[PDB]
Amino acid sequence: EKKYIVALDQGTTSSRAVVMDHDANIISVSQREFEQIYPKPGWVEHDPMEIWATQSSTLVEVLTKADISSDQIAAIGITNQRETTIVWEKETGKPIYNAIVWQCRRTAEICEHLKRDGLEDYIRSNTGLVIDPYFSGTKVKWILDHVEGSRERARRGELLFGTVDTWLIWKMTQGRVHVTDYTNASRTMLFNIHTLDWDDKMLEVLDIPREMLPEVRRSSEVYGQTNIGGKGGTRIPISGIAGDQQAALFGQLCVKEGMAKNTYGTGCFMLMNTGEKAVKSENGLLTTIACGPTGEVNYALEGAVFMAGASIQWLRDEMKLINDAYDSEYFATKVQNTNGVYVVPAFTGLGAPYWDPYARGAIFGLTRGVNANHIIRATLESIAYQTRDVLEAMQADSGIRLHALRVDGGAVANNFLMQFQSDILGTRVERPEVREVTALGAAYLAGLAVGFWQNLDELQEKAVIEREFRPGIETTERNYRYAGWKKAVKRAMAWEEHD
Amino acid sequence: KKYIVALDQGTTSSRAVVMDHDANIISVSQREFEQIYPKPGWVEHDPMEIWATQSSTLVEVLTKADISSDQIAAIGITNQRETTIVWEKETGKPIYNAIVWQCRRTAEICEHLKRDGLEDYIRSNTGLVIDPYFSGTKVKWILDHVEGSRERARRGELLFGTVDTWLIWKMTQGRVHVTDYTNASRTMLFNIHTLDWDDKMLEVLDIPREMLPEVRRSSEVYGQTNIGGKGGTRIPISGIAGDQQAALFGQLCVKEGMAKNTYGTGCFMLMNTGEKAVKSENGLLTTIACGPTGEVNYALEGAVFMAGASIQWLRDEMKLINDAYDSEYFATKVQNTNGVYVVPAFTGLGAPYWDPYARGAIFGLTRGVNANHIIRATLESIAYQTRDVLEAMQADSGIRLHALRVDGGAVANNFLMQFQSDILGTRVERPEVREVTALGAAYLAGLAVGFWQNLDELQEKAVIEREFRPGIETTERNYRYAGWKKAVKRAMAWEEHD
Amino acid sequence: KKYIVALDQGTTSSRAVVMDHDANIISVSQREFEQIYPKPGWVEHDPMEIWATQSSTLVEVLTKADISSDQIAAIGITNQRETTIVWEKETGKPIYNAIVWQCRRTAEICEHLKRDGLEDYIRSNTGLVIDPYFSGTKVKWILDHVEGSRERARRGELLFGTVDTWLIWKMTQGRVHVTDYTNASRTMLFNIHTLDWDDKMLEVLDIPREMLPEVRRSSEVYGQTNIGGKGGTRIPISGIAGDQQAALFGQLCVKEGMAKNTYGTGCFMLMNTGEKAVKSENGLLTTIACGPTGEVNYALEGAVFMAGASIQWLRDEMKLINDAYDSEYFATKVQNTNGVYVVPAFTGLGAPYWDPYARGAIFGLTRGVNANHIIRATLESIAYQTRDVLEAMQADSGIRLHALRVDGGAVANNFLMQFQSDILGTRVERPEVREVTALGAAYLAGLAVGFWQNLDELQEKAVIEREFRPGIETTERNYRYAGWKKAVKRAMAWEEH
Amino acid sequence: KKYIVALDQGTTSSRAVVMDHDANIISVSQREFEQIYPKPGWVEHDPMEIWATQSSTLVEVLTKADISSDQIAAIGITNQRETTIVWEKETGKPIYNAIVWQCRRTAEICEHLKRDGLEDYIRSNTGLVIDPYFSGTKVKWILDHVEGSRERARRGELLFGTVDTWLIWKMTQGRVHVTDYTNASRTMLFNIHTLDWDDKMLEVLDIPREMLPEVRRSSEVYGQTNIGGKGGTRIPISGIAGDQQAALFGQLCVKEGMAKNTYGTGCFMLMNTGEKAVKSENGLLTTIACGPTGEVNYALEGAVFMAGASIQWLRDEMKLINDAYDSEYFATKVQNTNGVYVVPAFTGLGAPYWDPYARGAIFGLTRGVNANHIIRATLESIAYQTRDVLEAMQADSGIRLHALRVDGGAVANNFLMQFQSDILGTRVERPEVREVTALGAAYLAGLAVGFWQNLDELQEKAVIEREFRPGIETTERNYRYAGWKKAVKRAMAWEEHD
Repeated sequence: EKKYIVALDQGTTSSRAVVMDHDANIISVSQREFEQIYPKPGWVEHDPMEIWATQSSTLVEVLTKADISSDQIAAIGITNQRETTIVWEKETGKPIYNAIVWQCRRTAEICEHLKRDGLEDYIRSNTGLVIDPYFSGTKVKWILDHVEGSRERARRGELLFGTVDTWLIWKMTQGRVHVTDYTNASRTMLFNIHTLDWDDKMLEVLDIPREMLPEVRRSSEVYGQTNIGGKGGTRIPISGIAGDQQAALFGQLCVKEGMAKNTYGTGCFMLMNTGEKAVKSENGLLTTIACGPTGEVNYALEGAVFMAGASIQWLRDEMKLINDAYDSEYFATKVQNTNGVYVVPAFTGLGAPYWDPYARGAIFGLTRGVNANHIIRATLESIAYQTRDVLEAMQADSGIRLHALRVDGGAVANNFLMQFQSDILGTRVERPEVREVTALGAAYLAGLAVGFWQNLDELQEKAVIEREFRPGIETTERNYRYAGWKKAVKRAMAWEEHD
Repeated sequence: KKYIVALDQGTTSSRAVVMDHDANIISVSQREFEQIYPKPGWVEHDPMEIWATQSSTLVEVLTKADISSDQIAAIGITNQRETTIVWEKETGKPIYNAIVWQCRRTAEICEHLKRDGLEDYIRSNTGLVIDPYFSGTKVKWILDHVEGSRERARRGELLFGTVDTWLIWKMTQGRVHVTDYTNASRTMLFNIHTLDWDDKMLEVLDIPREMLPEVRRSSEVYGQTNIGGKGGTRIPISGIAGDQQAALFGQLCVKEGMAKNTYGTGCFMLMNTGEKAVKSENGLLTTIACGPTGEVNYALEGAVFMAGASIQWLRDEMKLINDAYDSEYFATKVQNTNGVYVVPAFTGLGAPYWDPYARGAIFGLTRGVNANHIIRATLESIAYQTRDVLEAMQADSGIRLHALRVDGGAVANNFLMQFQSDILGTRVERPEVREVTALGAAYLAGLAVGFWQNLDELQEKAVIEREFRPGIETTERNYRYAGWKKAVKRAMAWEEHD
Repeated sequence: KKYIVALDQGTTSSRAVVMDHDANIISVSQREFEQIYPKPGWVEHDPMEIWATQSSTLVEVLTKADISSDQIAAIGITNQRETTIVWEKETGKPIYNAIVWQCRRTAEICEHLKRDGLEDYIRSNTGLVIDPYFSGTKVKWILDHVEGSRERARRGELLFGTVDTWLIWKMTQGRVHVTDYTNASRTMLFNIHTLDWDDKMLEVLDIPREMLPEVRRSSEVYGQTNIGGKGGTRIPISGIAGDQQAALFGQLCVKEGMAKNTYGTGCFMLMNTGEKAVKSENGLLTTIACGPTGEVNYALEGAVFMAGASIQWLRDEMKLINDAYDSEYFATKVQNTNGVYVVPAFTGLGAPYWDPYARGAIFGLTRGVNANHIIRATLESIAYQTRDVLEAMQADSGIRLHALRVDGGAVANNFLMQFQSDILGTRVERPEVREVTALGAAYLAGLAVGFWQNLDELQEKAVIEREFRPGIETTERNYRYAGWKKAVKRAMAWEEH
Repeated sequence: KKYIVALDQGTTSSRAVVMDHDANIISVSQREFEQIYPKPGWVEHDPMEIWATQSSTLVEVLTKADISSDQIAAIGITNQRETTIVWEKETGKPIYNAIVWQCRRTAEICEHLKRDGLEDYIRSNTGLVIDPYFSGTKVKWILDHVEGSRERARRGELLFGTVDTWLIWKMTQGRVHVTDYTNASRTMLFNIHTLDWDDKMLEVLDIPREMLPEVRRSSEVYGQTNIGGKGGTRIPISGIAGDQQAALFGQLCVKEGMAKNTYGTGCFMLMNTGEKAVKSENGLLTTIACGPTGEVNYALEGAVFMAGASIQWLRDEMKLINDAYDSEYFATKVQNTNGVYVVPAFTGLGAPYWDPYARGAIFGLTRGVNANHIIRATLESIAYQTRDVLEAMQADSGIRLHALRVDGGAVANNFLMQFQSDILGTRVERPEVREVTALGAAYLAGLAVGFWQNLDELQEKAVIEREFRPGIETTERNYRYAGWKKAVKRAMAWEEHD
């Protein structure tokens, strides 16, 4: 029959495809890296086309390599990099511009007019968001103010707007379906999370043809089908969608209130489930939409960090300093400290809870006797520091201090990081065996919508902490070590020039 | 309806190209698969990874260019020539991994045949030679190695197959089990004359005919694939050729006496000998090629096990380079090799030596010999080897090239190229498009279905990018050549069997 | 006796040159030695190492050119300006490593000196300024550091020295215990007017004057060494000077209004004021230089801590270069820095900032920033700093430089070389020999023993290999520098006092 | 006077060592000098750089340890063995570079000798083999190689000297033109029974007797030196041994049957034949050693041209290793060489082959062979190589060695050591101070001046910092050795005799 479920994981640097069974086991994984584009220092674009091709070709790769047929597939699950924005010709199916990645700082000016006009409170109250270039909203308008006759064609409904989810599905369903999810929508900055519907002022204000928005839907649900050839008569129902950090909250089973995870991908993402109730932050955090225990709408507090595993990949690729992302640890463990150095990975602004799109990355505390290692290690340490940073925003908004931090992601593998991570917070860190929880979540979500599993409790014992790390460092020390960060942090601030 | 796709299963990677009616390369994807070396002298590949990579590629090149399944007239297939796969018909799983054309394991087996005087027959009927390179020994070997296989094989539960064969099967979801003359004539299980399986041979090696695929023309609609898309959207597989043979065809070397040289993982020189199967006294092979129609033709062939693969050895194993075109970079940092010689016999010798017992060697090292000399020499083995066979080639053939037309990946190295000429004393023409191997498979597949009416349609298509002319006097060339022979002798018969 | 030998004791290595009467280099030796960073922001060397290196290079230049001890008319001497040694005259064993001029350890001391109101004196009696750059504190530091030191100090059991001193002492086996002016000018313990140690200062720092050597003139037979060879065989030491001052001299920037920049371990722009001891307004120093005969003169100095060492750091420490010539290679792989700024305050600031709490920093990183961008930014940091001093220079100097005399290893960098022109919006003159810091000392030694008659002979050697000229727009220039200034401000006072 | 200084002029660096009454090392200097290879097979050095570096080191190690001339009881000297220098007596300027012992360049000259029935005579009187290794051929070479040398040399004009000779004479300004037994021995220009220059040889090689220095005893005050310092301070030079014999002696291998192996640029195995000279019917060198008092003694020698030099090659030329000690690291990542063998005949053969025409080579290359297998194979040769001499030696000696007392810097490599053990199926004895060469030269000099009165004094000096026991089956041990032998044989006679 249909014994398998597939999760497409559209990430910021690579596209992935995973394959599970009823037991919730990965049978297969494929992954293809795509290119980053920086046409101006501060900007990041992606080829929607390249987003497509990779995802597709990976989908195939996982099956084909497994000797798995279109028919054994119960359903498709879709997770994606949260905020990147594409817009294309409804006819051609052709994008009228590159995708603008969630990290681009190009709409800073625009954010500025928002600011000026006094939309902060509304936006904050209505969206859970903050005005930063981080969001879809500003980006849309841009491509719009950029492409010559675009607004017209847009109203005339000739142009389409989409998040990565929306783009994958549509290409997937030949153009048939044009939908999006709750989790996704909530990041667009054009969507009212109370109303649960678009937001007129917001559209208004941004000036964006309503004609172009997809349609929000539940996270767990059937939206279409796909024909990926095979035998004929076979169609695969696509029935699960979630902005990736949320999928990862779900995949961790943080379905109840006060439940939180840390995710270490390109960036770092921490989120707490705030239940049926939506908390407003005072600590530089974002209110957003997560998944109830049934795919139903829940609310979350979330703290976003622009640079986590990307920093490492900068060291490898750009800096050519490690010649294996795990070399990182190798190098970093070759020193007992950083010799006073600090790295500030504000490559794409600050973001949280600082929210400083003018901040650029930086190195501090340089002395003649500082070596690469010290730099590598500092770079690692920077991840941890950022975490503590949000982790604190949290307790402050919530009044709870985690007992242990549950994490996940690719970098979690780095035991140096994990340990350090523990040392700095003064908390226990628990590492599972499966750190691809994001794709689990999408699987999970999609499976539900079609029988696959019938309830969360099915999955309740699948997830297991492969490892728990505990702090082996002095408060005093921890504190101290945190003190310089903060100081470095501020110095990173406002580098960039806003006229 | 607007494009044509070629599938190109390389020893090292699976690639897929998109071409239009005017023969343009619209798009390309390339995907790498692991080489497994169970034991030194052995080479395996995984059939599955092969399937995966190749599948993933096809999808990617289309998805990439925003091409719909529905806009593809046909799909052509070219593949690495000798690699053998044996899987269960029933469940579509391999009983063992693909044993590569390079694998030297069947050496013992070859010994037997020799003794049994099989040599004449083999040579005479298959045009081959008794070498571990051909698929024949490989099947048996797997058979011998697989317990109670023969049986099921006999009672037909297992299929035998070369790449094409495995590809197409996977793509017709088991519907068609085919092969073509080019490939068929590489297994050592087929009569190049009687155009069909040789019984003596089938007997001799003991292989149940039950497992052999159907042999067909290289240009003909053999079936359809369903890659998804608009529904009732199905694509015809109408072209099939062994890479070298495809390469040969994509160069429009469809007339008697026309030859090419391909620089790939190894090097394969081929000459079209028209309607006549010319027998090689000189160490070369007689084989099945394509006539201007996809009709059977014969060819003289020189096979050279290592070429560009040496370069990747340096890069990945030896770690000596930062890239393979970085090769030209270091090689030109030096003017000679300081006496150094490289005998890239990582997998036996090959034409015209045929010594599966030869192994890689470097000679004439002195205290001041550095890497560049070493890199430069790797390049030269490439040029040396070619001359060898070429020599064999004019003898046998009777022809005397006024130039050697080339292609393959390595052709971009101008160092290699320039050196090639000089060592040969012949001009060398390097075409604009070095990928003539997918083109051939395209042109085959396309002829099949009315994409192009004829070969003459793609002739004004060819375009020489560069002609390299020799910059040396015989004295040099022979000397350098001299040194070359000496080495060779030194590299043969390293491994033991006794 | 046909050759002259210059001893060159740098912050990184010890060198040794041989010059014929023609003022041609015949040969040279080098020997690197270890930098010790006992602690971030601390820098030290081993007095023996300096010694050792300096010896064997000396034996090697000779030996390798088949030149005999008896052909050598004199020994010139130059050295790294402020590093401090104090040993036991008894045994000749140092009581503590050398405290390198770069070292920041005596920032506390400098602080109380500021508290206690001494700025105005120092700046006035030394023309120095209050930084750990100078010996004064280093001395004090050690004294206070080492147990009953001040005793013996006063007993006459311990000796103090600057490198030239340490050298000359070892060479004469303890017989001579001298130093020149230029060097003395840097201790912050010596009155650039009264031309002699300053009691005030001695007193202010607690330094027995009985550990101090004799201040002498730059060109002057101070003594002789014995290096073996044809018995009775003896060599006179007749030249002494701070590298910088030595460079300045070797460059024949002898008349007032003369300035060169040198590019080594750090950067040092010096302008000859002649007998006029001008007082700095702009953050520069006022020291003692030499006129045409070794006689005293004054100078304005722009002193930059990091320059070639920055590049070294990339090679050896960051391992971003395989060869410090590759430096250009990389830098030129790009067209600009991609918005990056590097601030080489590895060992504090320097002129004209004077910030011992500043620490190296890098700014404006974006994902598309790579190593080349950075290597290039290191180099640019060098060209920047300099405009800074230049600026202050013309400030305090009142004169506007039309061209810049340049020298030292780092100048072989055409890139660096060209960037700098551009950025200054000034021409740049680059000589045929950048070993001018060794020329300098030879010269001085040579004059002393009459190897050479007058400068005028020298002159015709000064040949300009090349000259650069500003490629960028008067605007770019201001826009790049601008970036520079801000980065700077962010590096200041990173260190917690 | 509390110290002694050994000068150790090696093939690739020049060191200088300070020791006391307890013979404790107290300080060290080391300065590398350039290798020069005008042409593949040739090695020259620059008398000047060697001088230049040897001085500096000597001075560097004293100035640094704060030691003045006045504390130096004496100076010993050890040196690279056969490298020849010829220079104008007048000027002290050489008429050519030093021809290193590894240089092959007189190959032909050797050819004539052989062709003239000289083998026996030479072996019989010199204890040597006709090979380009020795001084003899190198002088004529120089002599013929320069227009009017012969003459002047006769007319007084020119001096000839090896490395010991050439240092003392610069160190003494022209005063002493001395050499030692050990040194003389290897010129193949000196009679080992007769203890003097061999008249015929000179005749033969046509060398004016006027250019030779005086032979002296290994431990004896040849003279004095002025390194400056505090007035009327001369230091005495009372010891000279070739590094090998200096290691032998330094080893305390004072009695017959006592042997050691040194691992440095080359590898030298030496057995003390006591007072008598054993003749080699097995390819070893019969040579002059030192008795417990620095007197004439005889020895057997196994000379291996490349060993540690091999590693320098990998590091600076091949580039492959980060620090010459990275070898072990790398070598220990593979548990074997995948069938590879390195035959380090960079400068020809050497005992027990004496193949000047051989060059280095790599056998058994397979696709999956990486740098590591090559690096480890590079080490194993070292070991193989010892086994080669080791056995000759037992055959020649009539002695089955029980343990192998080694020394040299490479001895620092555990791998090498266990390995060595394994393939020997012998226990290896690793000392605690690896500077034995310098110790040997110190003792000699210190003996000569009563710094010590005898060896006994130091019998309890020298320690076994470690013992290595084999851990490998005959079979396989025999097995790998076997691979080695084929490899060797395949390297032989690579180069061509004109």
